[PDB]
Amino acid sequence: VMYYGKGDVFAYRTYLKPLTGVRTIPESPFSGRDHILFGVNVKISVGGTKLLTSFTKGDNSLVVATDSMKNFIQKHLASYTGTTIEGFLEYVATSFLKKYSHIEKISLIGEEIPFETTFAVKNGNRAASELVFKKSRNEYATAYLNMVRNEDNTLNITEQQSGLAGLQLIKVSGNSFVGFIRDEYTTLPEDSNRPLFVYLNIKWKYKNTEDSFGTNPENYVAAEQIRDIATSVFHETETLSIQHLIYLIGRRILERFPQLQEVYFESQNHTWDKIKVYTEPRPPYGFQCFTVTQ
Amino acid sequence: VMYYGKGDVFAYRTYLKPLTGVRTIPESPFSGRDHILFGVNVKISVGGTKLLTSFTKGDNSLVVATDSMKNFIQKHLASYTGTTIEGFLEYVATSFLKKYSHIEKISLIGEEIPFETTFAVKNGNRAASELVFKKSRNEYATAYLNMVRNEDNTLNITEQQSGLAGLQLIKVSGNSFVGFIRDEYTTLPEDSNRPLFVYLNIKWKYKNTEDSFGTNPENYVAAEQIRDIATSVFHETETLSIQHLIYLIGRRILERFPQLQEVYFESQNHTWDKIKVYTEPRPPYGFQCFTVTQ
Amino acid sequence: VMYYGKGDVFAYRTYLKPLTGVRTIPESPFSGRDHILFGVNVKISVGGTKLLTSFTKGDNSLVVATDSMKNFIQKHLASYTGTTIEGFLEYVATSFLKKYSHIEKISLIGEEIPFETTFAVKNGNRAASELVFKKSRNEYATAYLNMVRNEDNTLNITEQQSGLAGLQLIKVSGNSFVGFIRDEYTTLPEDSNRPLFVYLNIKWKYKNTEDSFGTNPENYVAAEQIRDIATSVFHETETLSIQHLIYLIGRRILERFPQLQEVYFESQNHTWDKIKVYTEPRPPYGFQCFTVTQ
Amino acid sequence: VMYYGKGDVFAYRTYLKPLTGVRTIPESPFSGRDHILFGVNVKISVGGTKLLTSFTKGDNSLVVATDSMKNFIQKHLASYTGTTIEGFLEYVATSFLKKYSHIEKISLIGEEIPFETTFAVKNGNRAASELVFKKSRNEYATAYLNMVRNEDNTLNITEQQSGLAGLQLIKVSGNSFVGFIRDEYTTLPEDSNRPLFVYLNIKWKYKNTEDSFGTNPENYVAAEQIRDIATSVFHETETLSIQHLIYLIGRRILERFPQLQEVYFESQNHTWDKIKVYTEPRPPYGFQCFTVTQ
Ligand SMILES: O=c1[nH]c(=O)c2nn[nH]c2[nH]1
Ligand SMILES: O=c1[nH]c(=O)c2nn[nH]c2[nH]1
Ligand SMILES: O=c1[nH]c(=O)c2nn[nH]c2[nH]1
Ligand SMILES: O=c1[nH]c(=O)c2nn[nH]c2[nH]1
Ligand SMILES: [Cl-]
Ligand SMILES: [Cl-]
Ligand SMILES: [Cl-]
Ligand SMILES: [Cl-]
Repeated sequence: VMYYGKGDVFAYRTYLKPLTGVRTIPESPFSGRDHILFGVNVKISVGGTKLLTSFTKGDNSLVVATDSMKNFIQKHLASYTGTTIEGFLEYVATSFLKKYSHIEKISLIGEEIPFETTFAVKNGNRAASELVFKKSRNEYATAYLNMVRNEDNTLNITEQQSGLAGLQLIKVSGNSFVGFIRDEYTTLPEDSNRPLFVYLNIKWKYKNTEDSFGTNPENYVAAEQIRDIATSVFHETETLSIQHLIYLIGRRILERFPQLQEVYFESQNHTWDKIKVYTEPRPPYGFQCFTVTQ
Repeated sequence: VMYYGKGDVFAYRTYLKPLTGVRTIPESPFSGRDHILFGVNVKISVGGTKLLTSFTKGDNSLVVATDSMKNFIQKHLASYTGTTIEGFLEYVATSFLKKYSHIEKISLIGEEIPFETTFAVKNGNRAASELVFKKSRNEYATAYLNMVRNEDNTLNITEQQSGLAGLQLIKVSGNSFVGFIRDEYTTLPEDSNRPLFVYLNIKWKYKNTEDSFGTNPENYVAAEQIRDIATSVFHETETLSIQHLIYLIGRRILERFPQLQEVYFESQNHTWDKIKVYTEPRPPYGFQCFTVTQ
Repeated sequence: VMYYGKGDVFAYRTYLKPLTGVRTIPESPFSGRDHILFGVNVKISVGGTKLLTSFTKGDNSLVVATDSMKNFIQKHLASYTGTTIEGFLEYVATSFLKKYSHIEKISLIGEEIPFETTFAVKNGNRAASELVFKKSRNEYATAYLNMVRNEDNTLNITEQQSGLAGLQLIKVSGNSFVGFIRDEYTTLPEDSNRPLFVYLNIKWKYKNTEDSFGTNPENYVAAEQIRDIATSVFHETETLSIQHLIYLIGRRILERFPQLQEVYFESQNHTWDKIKVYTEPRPPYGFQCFTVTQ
Repeated sequence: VMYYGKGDVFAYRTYLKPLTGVRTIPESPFSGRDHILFGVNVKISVGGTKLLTSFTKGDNSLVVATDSMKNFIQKHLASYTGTTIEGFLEYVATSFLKKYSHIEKISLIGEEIPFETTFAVKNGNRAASELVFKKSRNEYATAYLNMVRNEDNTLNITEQQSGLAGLQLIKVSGNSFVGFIRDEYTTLPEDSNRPLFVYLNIKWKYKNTEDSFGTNPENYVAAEQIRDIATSVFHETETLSIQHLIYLIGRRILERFPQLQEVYFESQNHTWDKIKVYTEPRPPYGFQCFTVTQ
């Protein structure tokens, strides 16, 4: 391995081009993003065989300073004319490889920094503020992009993934976990009605990478919509396990978005202990990792 | 000082008596709490001169185990018939001092563990779920109560305070900070239009402690309403400083809620640096502490 | 309440004047600090009736910018000729009140950012490096100072306190907790031999505040010595409770340091659950608070 | 992907068999581990085609409860007769695959929970305590193991890696970063003498995975020794970049330990800003990733 880069490149932009013209689904009222306030946390990694001597000899001649990568990202958020974090990453990646010919590969991660609307009274009525926003520490959208320079100096995207991270959902009833193996290592009682509490990280990949950019917004899959599918399916389902639940969420996602190739889940179990009153469990947490494919 | 107790006593209760019959204000649509899911994090501290030898001699005869305090709190959440965290603390405090005659003082802190509603499609339409909730890591209500046993075994509340913690608000324009002292220690440029980003912790005290319990809900002051006042005032105000803003929020709170005696602010400045694009500042943060009284 | 200021003012200084000539005690090898690297996290709070209109009118005329306070602290670390965090706080406080006549009160907290020595080899001989240090996230020294301007314009230290924070000690055997109250709320079994795990925060006050500055190092009480006293007493004692333990630690501190007036403890219980193998408990933690006086 | 398991399985064992007979090197005083206290944080992931219906049909028949996996790990720590985290992972993995024939693959991560020795005095003499230990939140050893069941029912380790995580080192002088690319995105000044502050995560792989277990202790590579090599090389080197430094650390490690096949570095740059006094930078951090092979 041989890479270097910059992490935690925060950048906040006001009045990005709004996202509109999206295609709706029954589970979600989502109809676009105002983009009055747009924040992203970017990580950039770069590689290339010409970087070897920066390690083996301490030769910095071909080293783009990581501070300069930070400047690069922040400047490009100012000039970005698109509507999605996915499109922003492509803009940065393409621009970076065009600028720095000795770099052979670039990886980017972008995490939304979410803000929520607030309300204010003005001119006699209470309404959504166009000025004041609440920083949210709950779920957030993510995007990943990897781009390579080929021998002929053409650029190719080699991997793209979008996601939703930090979703924490508890369903107070209508969940069971029974029928599991009962042997000499088992002390967990069967439970026909538990308040299942899951952490969900959901990632999806498009059949066609272009659909991720938002340039034809009707083909874009919004994290907001994925969130609403997850909550609806959780509500609808008499769950038999977390495994059972996330398969069903995945199937619904792929049904609602035929342009997707696959969905990947990372879930954690944080269900409370019963002492109706419950309390926090000991630290160990179950987890599940599962891919659903078209 | 001589106290001991238990912290991080999480307790989650389903179907607490709903809070309704509240008195509305223009800034807030708040009309009550469903209490399908009610979570609280309690810290309990107890004192009394009869605890001395548990320190000086290692004599545990009069020691209520802190583990037993945790059991006490969780059991009382199960039996609580009221509608507010403030009332829960009074219930716990009175009960504890009645049980344990050698304890002279008890302090309680209760922090709301907030959950947000989610949507689900059932029977043809999308509607708020009565089963699935989203755990929120954003702002949360707080309550504080101290109670003492007098010589005649009567119990008195000696301090009560309610609050709202973890409110993080950014206003993208309509904020200035100019005219401050410019001397040999000053490098901060004057700024006629900054995206002021404040953390707010707001605490209020009632003229009549009975009003905090929710037994006559029309006299209760809800953290939700306080939150909505803060966002409204922030929006309305061409801020001149954080100091200026929190005084105005305080004045409005006291105007809307004549039954309050005072409001106390702890604010922090987390305003982004301009590189329109902004980024995270260095770690040092400004803060302000201010009390507004009727 | 009416204060404002700056928190998380990190400042790192190289080659501070070394602390030397400290009176040693049996429990500790500590004799001083080389101060090749000296890190502090400072919080400054200031008050004064002349600050009122900065809140009530948005008048910034007598506002020292919190950014400027940060500059003030960092510039004074560069000029500081003393040898302790306690002395540094006094230097900053006195200087600030001398500079800004409209300020009546200043409160300072200083937390050590600790660094540990590392090994390097020269001529086949391994010894402590004078260049490379390890940043520690374990225990750290603290200092507190409050200074006020009197009506006759004299300056007075109204409160001073030193401390040790973040000490986490586990004793694998030789600890009991038995004989506590057993009633309807008690589920905790008696334990004649538990691996007591305590978090300790220890704070001391001097009879004479001048002794805290270290200008006469024979009278200075180092956090390192307090640490070594705590571990020695823990080792020596068949503990009967945390309450029992911290009283004995306090007595030993006051015996070793007659120049101290009091020692104040804040302890927490994080003892593992037994399944010899143990595991982490549920989140609730016991705590104790106790002052021992000379 | 199709896996599930348990994370944050903390387990603390007293009086594990001591690690003895480790070959000492000039950079380090390390000669073994007393293992009076032995703490590990384990993550277990398992897979197999037969787990499919637990996802697709909600069939729990072949589900080992994640709670049971926790029980399995903790019971095996109790019976483990070896001397290393690496060996413990092998013990758990082999045991688990022997028990559960429907499981085709198991991945294990083990992270040391480190404790440090403390001092105690008896009859006027200070020595290391055999009873009281200090929990450390600084650097810690890691181990990774992946094991699979083949078609002929033999078991095979497919991946093994050891490591040192959480090392934070600052060298106060003797570091430069100059000669990097200066173009339209470069604002970083060259620095001929910076107080380079690096976070290091170092991982190594053995030529023979058997050497990782410690059964032949002369071939075991201790994380403590890797730490002391890293600090020695940092001290000795006039660093030209972090890239330059980690290459040299890697080369020294492979020189000292011919039984190793590779060393992999993940570093981060956290160097302070100069205001001699320095302060914390803005959040963005540089990072470097490099593999040195034998
Ligand atoms: O949904 C669940 N899946 C599991 O694998 C499991 N194991 N314990 N509890 C569990 N719950
Ligand atoms: O609102 C503000 N108040 C202050 O006191 C201050 N100081 N620097 N910036 C500031 N902003
Ligand atoms: O040392 C202890 N003190 C206490 O007060 C306590 N309560 N539960 N366990 C305890 N241990
Ligand atoms: O050691 C460094 N490597 C880098 O790549 C770099 N970029 N900015 N500063 C840096 N320092
Ligand atoms: Cl689970
Ligand atoms: Cl400020
Ligand atoms: Cl306790
Ligand atoms: Cl860097």
